[PDB]
Amino acid sequence: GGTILVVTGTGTGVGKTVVCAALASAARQAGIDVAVCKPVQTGTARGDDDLAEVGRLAGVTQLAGLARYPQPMAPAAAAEHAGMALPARDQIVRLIADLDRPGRLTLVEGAGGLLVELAEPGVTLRDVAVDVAAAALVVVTADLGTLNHTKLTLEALAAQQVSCAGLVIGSWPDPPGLVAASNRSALARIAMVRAALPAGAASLDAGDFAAMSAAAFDRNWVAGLVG
Amino acid sequence: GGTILVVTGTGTGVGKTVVCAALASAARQAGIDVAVCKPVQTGTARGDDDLAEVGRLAGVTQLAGLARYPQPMAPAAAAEHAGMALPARDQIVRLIADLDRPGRLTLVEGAGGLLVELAEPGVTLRDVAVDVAAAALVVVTADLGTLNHTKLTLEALAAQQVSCAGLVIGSWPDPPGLVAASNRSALARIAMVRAALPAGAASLDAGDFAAMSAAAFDRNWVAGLV
Ligand SMILES: Nc1ccn([C@H]2C[C@H](O)[C@@H](CO)O2)c(=O)n1
Ligand SMILES: Nc1ccn([C@H]2C[C@H](O)[C@@H](CO)O2)c(=O)n1
Repeated sequence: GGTILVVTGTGTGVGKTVVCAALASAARQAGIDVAVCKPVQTGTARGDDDLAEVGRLAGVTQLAGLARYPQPMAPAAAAEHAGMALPARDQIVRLIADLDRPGRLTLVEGAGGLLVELAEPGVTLRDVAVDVAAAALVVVTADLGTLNHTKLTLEALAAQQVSCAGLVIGSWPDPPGLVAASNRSALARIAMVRAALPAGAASLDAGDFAAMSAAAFDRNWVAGLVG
Repeated sequence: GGTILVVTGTGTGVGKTVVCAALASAARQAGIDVAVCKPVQTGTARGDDDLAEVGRLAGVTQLAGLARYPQPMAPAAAAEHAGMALPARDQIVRLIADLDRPGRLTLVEGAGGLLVELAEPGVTLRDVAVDVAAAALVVVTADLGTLNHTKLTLEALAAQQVSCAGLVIGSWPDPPGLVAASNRSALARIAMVRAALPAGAASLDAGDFAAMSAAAFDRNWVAGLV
């Protein structure tokens, strides 16, 4: 098959959706075919739709969803509130496998955190990554407390032998404060920092976003993602 | 000896120092001798030297610390920026052991989160918890993302066989809201929820904070700590 990458965050609201789009844009521009998969989407009643956002910002059209829940809560609670159930583990793995093919980069966007329950019982994005032999791209902040959260996530990945594809600082302030710069240097000693996306990237139009995305990642790294 | 109990958070700003104070205040009202050790703290020239806050709210007098950095950063970064190394694993552990005595609950308050580098090289509060044979009490939010962070912390505790003495919701909002109501229930399915402390408790005077604290914890669990 191709290259499957799960995109997860140290926490909720760290810019993970925008990272998926930036990476998708950079990969499309290197001539890589990109599919983006969101197995579990919550907060639809509030208008949350990360697949749609990825399409808006990066012009990706191969966008695969599965479970959508109205309330902006953790999937287990959002499902319970709507009188629905969570998807089965193999339903998630099947959705990803249908997209996977040679020369394609498939991004699997988690639902707010590596150990959030996506399927019963206690099945997480980490178990999914094991099933489909995916590495994990970890989206992080530059603020106080990021080093603990990142190290917590990276330890959890290694515990099931899920390779870490690297870190992305989801939102990098201009200008960088004293705390941010120090945290960035510390983040780079823990794992590779593939990119630090400028804040407000979600406001750029299709041209500026594509340009932002192209400059943000190392070309050699993106091209090296799929044969 | 007595009971050594580390108090760690899932992040910064979750109410951990207020929780340390509340447990101390509850344990004091149960007739238990309490010491609070915060080996390293940061962001002092910014907001509160945390040992003093525990004294103010809880009246603890055995307050032990080794290092204070003014920058609001994790210890390693604050010490890097200061040009002044962290304490050593040995002094942190010896400091704590020398506080430990029968009939005494010694609370050890981490700086930030469990895997924050506390003493060089790369010694974390998790390491310290092993060397002093202490269980870990985990302070968590009720907000979105607490289940991820709690599960991650409990996994990091178990990976070095550090027992978990339960969870405290550091700040319980009013009114709760849908997520917080849900997370409180979900948290109880991962571990024992020892207490949920009302938001704004840091502003209480000593008598009100002591009343809150006695009501917040189960008397039987507190008394059983020692
Ligand atoms: N580089 C970034 C990262 C995030 N965001 C926005 C998008 C979301 O609305 C919120 C994080 O979820 O912040 C942005 O504009 N630019
Ligand atoms: N139950 C609580 C927990 C925390 N805080 C305060 C203490 C700190 O000032 C801030 C949390 O970092 O909020 C509070 O007032 N009541």
